[PDB]
Amino acid sequence: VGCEECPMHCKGKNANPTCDDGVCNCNV
Repeated sequence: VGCEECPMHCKGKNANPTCDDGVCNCNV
């Protein structure tokens, strides 16, 4: 719910945008 940090991390070769709600990660 208080998202922002979780998807940022991914940026390590490939991945990036939004958070996808509570849950979050890489995936594209």
